[PDB]
Amino acid sequence: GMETLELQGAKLRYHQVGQGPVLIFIPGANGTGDIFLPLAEQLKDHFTVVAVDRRDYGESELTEPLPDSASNPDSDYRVKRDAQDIAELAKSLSDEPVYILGSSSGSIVAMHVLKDYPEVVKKIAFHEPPINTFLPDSTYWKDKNDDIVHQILTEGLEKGMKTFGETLNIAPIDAKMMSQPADTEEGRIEQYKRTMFWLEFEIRQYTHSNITLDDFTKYSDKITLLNGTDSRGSFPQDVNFYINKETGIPIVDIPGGHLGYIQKPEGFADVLLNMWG
Amino acid sequence: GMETLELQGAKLRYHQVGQGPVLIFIPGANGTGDIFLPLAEQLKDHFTVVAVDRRDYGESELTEPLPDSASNPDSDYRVKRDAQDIAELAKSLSDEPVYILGSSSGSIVAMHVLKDYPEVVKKIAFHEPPINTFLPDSTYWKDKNDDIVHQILTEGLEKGMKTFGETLNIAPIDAKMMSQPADTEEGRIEQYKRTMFWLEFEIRQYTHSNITLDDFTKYSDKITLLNGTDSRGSFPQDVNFYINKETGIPIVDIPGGHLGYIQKPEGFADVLLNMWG
Ligand SMILES: [Mg+2]
Ligand SMILES: [Mg+2]
Ligand SMILES: [Mg+2]
Ligand SMILES: [Mg+2]
Ligand SMILES: [Mg+2]
Ligand SMILES: [Mg+2]
Repeated sequence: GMETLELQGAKLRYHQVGQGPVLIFIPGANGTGDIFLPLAEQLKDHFTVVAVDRRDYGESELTEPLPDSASNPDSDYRVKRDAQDIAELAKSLSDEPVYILGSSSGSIVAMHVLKDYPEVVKKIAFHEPPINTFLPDSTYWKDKNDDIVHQILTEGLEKGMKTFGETLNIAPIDAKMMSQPADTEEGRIEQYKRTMFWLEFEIRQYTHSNITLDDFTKYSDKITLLNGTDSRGSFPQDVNFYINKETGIPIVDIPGGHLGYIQKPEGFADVLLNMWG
Repeated sequence: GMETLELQGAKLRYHQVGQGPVLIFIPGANGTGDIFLPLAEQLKDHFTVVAVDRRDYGESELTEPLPDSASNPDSDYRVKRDAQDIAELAKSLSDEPVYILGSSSGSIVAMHVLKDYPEVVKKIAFHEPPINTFLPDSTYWKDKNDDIVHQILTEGLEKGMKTFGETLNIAPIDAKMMSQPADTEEGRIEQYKRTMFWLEFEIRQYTHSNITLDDFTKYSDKITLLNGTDSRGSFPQDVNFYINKETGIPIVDIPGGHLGYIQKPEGFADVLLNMWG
């Protein structure tokens, strides 16, 4: 139902109503053009209104993953790519310069359209821009932005991962290993990504997944439960004790803690070789 | 040097060392099989050890996006797909059923391998599983996991944004609107994901991007700055006041606040028509 312009790295989706000169609306934080549609109706008798879903939002779709560096707070990839999207969009819709309005971060995209593709711009409006780079007090506002993101993404994550470990009674040596930062900045950003992904897409879905005790009894001859010798008292050992209680499936104790296969790989292997090998 | 198995929706990468019967190791929250390589070193004379990067982690890569519903906490797409990955890997490497060990969430994957693809399992070991579904106190453990994830992915965001709105003196009209929850659970999930994306990938990058007052003055004839009439005292209006003081570029007042285009679309359109119609 939405129009599409295929660009390098994305299919850009946009609403288009009206007749007349082109007027491109660039959204802020919500990312999507639908917030402009009530406005577009008031205007459709005077402009061909184009309301964009920026490529990372809404119905637009990336055709390749974001570059890993986009996570850096001084990355310029996305803002420049958004501006180039609007310029390519204007060129595809019009042989003349067009009207552009951006709001909030969308007004920042519009600033970059004017800077890098002024030939597509007839008139432009910046609705309540939050850019701080050229301000006398730029550093104050930049630091506030940096600190709020740090608070939410990193502080919120470290405090909740500590809460997980205490909720499950994880042994210190396990807690430490599992929350240990990566020795490189690229490793640390990956480690953040991978943890957020686990929190959002794995922990809840897997720990309440569809497994019953009957699934264990049907194949009890195949199964060994393993409890670490250095992780006693933790919730995962209680899960195994329950399985054992209800099914008779054996528990074999194995060196190390929750991470004993890396903590004590010699001792872990010996148990497995005796079990199976 | 990693091996590859091309499956539906992903290229599954794994380490393969040793010789004899296949023994697949399924990692937990770290997602990657390198954590088993010291253990593999100790096992490689008795087993062909296979240590998997689950498809969402490490050197594995998706070739199709995840389903939108994977974010839902009762989704079971990912655990079932992980389990299917292990099963196809076993059939690719061995004509005999194989040995399997998983730890932590990897042990839950192993559980679904036994449930759905028992034919590929010779023997299987569940090292310290944190699954709670079949426990007599499942509700306690399930609701604790749900609370902690919610805290991080949504509430730490909600609290940080309120302090951020006070720092920028965002008008109550706009704060209420920007933080109004969606009328659907899945709609609220998408809201939070969108805001978390903006937080990580947009606010810092865009607000400290490379725009100077010189970029404006080159084209002062094209530009209108817009301030809402219901968002007085907010930081984005201070940015427009600075640009106007330094360059003379006009500010035009327009109905509504920071989201004035959806708050008062008729009055917003009236001003834009005065400007460009
Ligand atoms: Mg190309
Ligand atoms: Mg909530
Ligand atoms: Mg920069
Ligand atoms: Mg002020
Ligand atoms: Mg008029
Ligand atoms: Mg005019």
